[PDB]
Amino acid sequence: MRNIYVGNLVYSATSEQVKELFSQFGKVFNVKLIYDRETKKPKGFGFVEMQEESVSEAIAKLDNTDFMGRTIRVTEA
Repeated sequence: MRNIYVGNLVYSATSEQVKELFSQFGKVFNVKLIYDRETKKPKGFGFVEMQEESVSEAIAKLDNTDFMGRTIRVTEA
């Protein structure tokens, strides 16, 4: 069970939207996010806990550039 690190997360980009599907294709065990550290709002980055099988490709085809929840700057924690 590795840990994934994704940044460039907005109030409601897609991270919290994909977490629902990530369980059907990735079966995420633990998924959380951070806050602005001032307004208690989601803005900065997030986290994801998954096995050591989906994490390999999870960032492979995902991480690259900044899009509308299509790639984002993700990487192994």
